[PDB]
Amino acid sequence: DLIHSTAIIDPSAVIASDVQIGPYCIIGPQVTIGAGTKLHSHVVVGGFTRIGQNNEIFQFASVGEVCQDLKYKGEETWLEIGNNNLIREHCSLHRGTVQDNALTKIGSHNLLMVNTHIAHDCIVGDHNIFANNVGVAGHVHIGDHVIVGGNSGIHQFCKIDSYSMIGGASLILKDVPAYVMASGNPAHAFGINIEGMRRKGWSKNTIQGLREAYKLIFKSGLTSVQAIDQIKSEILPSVPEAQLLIDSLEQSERGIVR
Amino acid sequence: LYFQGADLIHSTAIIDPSAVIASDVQIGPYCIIGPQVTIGAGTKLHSHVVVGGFTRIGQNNEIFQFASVGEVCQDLKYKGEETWLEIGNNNLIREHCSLHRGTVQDNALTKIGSHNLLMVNTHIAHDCIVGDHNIFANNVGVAGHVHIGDHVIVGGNSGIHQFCKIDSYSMIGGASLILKDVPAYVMASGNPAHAFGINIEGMRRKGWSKNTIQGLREAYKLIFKSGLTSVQAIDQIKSEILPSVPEAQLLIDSLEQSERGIVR
Amino acid sequence: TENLYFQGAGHDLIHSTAIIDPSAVIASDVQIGPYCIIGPQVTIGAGTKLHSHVVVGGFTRIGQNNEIFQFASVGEVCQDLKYKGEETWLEIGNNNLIREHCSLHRGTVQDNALTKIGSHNLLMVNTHIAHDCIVGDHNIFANNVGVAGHVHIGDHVIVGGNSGIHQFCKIDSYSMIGGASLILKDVPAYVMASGNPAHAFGINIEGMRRKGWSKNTIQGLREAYKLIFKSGLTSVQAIDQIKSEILPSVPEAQLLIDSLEQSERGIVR
Repeated sequence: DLIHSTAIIDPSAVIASDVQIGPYCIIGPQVTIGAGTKLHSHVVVGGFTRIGQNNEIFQFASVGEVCQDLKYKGEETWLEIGNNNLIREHCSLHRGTVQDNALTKIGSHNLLMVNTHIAHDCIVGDHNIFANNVGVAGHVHIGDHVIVGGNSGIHQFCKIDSYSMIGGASLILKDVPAYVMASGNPAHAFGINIEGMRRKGWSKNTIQGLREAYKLIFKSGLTSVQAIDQIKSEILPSVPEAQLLIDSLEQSERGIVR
Repeated sequence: LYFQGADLIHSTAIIDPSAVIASDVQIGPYCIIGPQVTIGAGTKLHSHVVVGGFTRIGQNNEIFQFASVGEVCQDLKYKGEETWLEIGNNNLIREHCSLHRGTVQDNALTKIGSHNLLMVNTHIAHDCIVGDHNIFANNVGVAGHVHIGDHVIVGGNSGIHQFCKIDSYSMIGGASLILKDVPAYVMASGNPAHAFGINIEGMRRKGWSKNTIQGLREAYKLIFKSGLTSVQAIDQIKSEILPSVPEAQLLIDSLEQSERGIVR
Repeated sequence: TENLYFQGAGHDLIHSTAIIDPSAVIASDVQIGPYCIIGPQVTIGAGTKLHSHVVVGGFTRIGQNNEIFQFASVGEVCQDLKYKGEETWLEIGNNNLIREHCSLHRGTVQDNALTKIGSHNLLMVNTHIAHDCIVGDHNIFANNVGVAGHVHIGDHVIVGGNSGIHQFCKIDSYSMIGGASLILKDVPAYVMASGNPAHAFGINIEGMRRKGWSKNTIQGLREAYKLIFKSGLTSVQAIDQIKSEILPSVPEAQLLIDSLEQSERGIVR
C-alpha cells in the first residue's frame, strides 16, 4: 500500500520499490521516480520526467508538463529533478524545447514554495530556495545557494549566480552575479549577501575581499573588463572566492543588474 | 449493428447528467463536470479539471490539470444566481487557472473568445469579456467586468483593476498594476502603470505598413504628448490621420468608450 | 415511474470517493465533495462545505458554515526549513470563504505551534497563509496574496491582489493594502498602505463611511494620523497628544495607539 490504489500509473513508469504515491495521483508515460521519494495526494507528473531520490512533492503540483512556448510542436523533451527536493502545492515545472537542449533540469536540496513556476529549459543547481509565487521564465540558469524572494519574476535567459539573493516582489531583467543582493522592479544591485556569508561562517578576509570586488564592479565607473582585471590583480590572489564574480561578468549575455 | 465506430472520457470523471459533451472530447481522470455544461468538438481536458457549472466551452480547446473553469464568482454581492461562463475555440488554459461566472448586476456572463493562451494561474473574474488571440502570462489577475479586445499581451504577475477596458494590440508589462483604460496599440507598464508609446516593434515584425505605423505614432503624439484634451485629440485624429490610416479608429474608440479614463 | 424515455443517469453529503482518516470528527450535516482527502486529527463544524479536490492535511480545526473550494490545501505542514515534524495546528473559525488554490499552513514550535484564522474572511484564489499567522475576522484577501510567517492581521482589513506581506508584520484592523504591494513594516489601524515596498497614504476614509462611521469619528482619526505621520513628532509624543486631545471624544483612536505601542518592525511611513 505504498502506491495508493487510486493512483493512475502509466504502464511505462518505473518506480523504485519504497516510493510513496498518494491517492488520486497521475503518473504519465516515460516517468521514473527514485528511492525514498514521496508524492502526496493529487500530484500530476505529466510525462518524460526523471525524479531522483528522497524528493517530496505536495498536492496540486504539476510536474513535468509540456511547456508554454508557442513554438512547441510536440517534440520529445524532458524534465530532470535530482535528490532531496521539496516541491510545494501548486508548483508548475515544465519540460524543455528543441530550440535549446530539450531539457529542464533541477538539481538537489531545493525548496520550491507554493506556486513556484520553473519554465521550459531552466537549469537550476542545488540548495536553492524559491519563495511563494516565484516565476522563473524560459532558459533561466540558476546556480547554487540562491534565495528568490516571494512574488518575484525572472526574465527569460537571465543567469542567476550562486549565493545571490533576490528580494521579494522583484522583476529581474538582467543577470545577477554571484553573492549579489538584487531587489526591486526593475531590480538593481544592493550589495553583497553578507548575512548569508556569515551564516555559513565565512571569514572576515573573504567577506571584505568580496565587498571590495563588488565596489569595483558596481560603484567605480569601470567597464566589466577593467573591473575583472583589478579583481584579478588586487583581490583574487588572497580571495579565491572572488572567481565566482569574475565568472558572472564573463558569462553574462544580457548584461548585469546595476 | 451497435458498434461505436470511434477511452475518451475517463471512467473516474464525474459528469453531471445534464452535461452535453461532443463525441470526440477527451476528459482525463478525476475531472468534475457540473450541471448545464456544454463542451465542443475536439476539446481536451487533462486530469483534475473542475468545470463548476453553467459553462459553454467551444471547439478544440485544451484545459490543463487543476484549472477551475466556470466556478461561482468572488463578488460578495453574488447570491447564487444561475449566471454563465462562455469560452470560444482553440484556447489553451494552463494549470491552476480560474475562470469565474458572471453576476446579475452586469449581464450574467463572463465571456472569452478564441485562440487565447492563459498561462499558469491566470484569473478571469466575473463579467470579464475577452476577445481573440490574447496572451495572459503567469499569475495574471483580471478583476471584475474588465473588457479585453484582441491581440493583447499581459505580462507576468500583473493585475488589472475592475471595469478597465484593455483594447486590441495593447501590451501590459510584467509586474504592473493597471488602474485605468489602456487604448488600442498602447504599451502600458508599471505600478501604477503609465503609457510608454505604441508597440512599433510588434507592428514592424507583423508587416504593418510604414504609413500605418507612422499614422498611429502621430495619433499617439496627439493623445499623449501634445497637451490636448481627449476631444481635441480625437478631432485632430479624425481630420488629419483617419483619412489615410483607418486603423486609427481603434484609438478613437478607446478614448470615446473610456469610462475610467485612460492610462497616461 | 417512467419506463420509456428516462435518462437513468442517477446524493450523499460526503462523496464515496472522499478518503477520510478514522480519527476525523465531522459534524452531521457537513458536505464533502469527490476526491477530498481528510487527514488525521481534523475536526469540521456544522454547515461547512468542501467542494471536490480539497486536501485537509491534518491537525486542523474548522468551524461552522465554511466553504472551501477545489484545489485548496488546508492545514498542511509549513514551508519553514526550521520545522522538524513537531505536532502543530491550524485553527479556522466560522463562515469563511476559502477559494481555489489557497494554501493554509500549520504552525511551528519556534512560535506557538498554531496558525489561526477567525471568522467571515474571504480568501480569494491562491491566498497563502504561512505558518504562525494570526488572522482575525471580516478580512478580504484578494487573488494571489502571499502572507509570510508569523504575520498578525486584525479585523476588517482588505489586502489587494498580487500583494506580499513580510514575516512578522502586524496589519491592524480597518487598514487597507493596495494591489501589487509589498508590506515590509507594520501597518497601523485604519491606514492605507500601498507600493513595492509600501508607504502610508492616510486614513481609510471610504471604508469607515461604508461601516456607517460618523464624520466626527473620521475627522478625529485623520487628526491622529496627522500627528503620527505629518507633525514631525516622535512615536511617544504622538501617543501623548492623541491621549489628551483625540481619545476623549474619539475612543476609536485607541487602535492607532495600540499599533504604535505594539510595533516590533517599526511602522510603514
